[PDB]
Amino acid sequence: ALNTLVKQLSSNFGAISSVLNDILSRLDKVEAEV
Amino acid sequence: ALNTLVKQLSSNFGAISSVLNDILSRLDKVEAEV
Amino acid sequence: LNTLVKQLSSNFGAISSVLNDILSRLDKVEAEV
Repeated sequence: ALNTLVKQLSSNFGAISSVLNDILSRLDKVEAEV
Repeated sequence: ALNTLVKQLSSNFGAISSVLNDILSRLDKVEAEV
Repeated sequence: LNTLVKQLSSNFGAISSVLNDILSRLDKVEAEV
């Protein structure tokens, strides 16, 4: 159903944001060490 | 309605592509320094 | 909503693939600094 899809999408995008933020923070730290 | 959802999704996916591209670009550069 | 769901599945699969490649590459650089 539509409402279920929308909830799934919010969870997916939330997880993607989390993973991207972790990557960005780690990449910042590596860049600072070169 | 559906049109609103599709526009929101399109915007979300565009932002994710932009961020991924920036990360890939930055990773390429760091890999060259280590 | 079959068409949209199929498109979304494809997009999310591609994102997971790209994220995995990034995480692998990031792990290696962290080990090399």
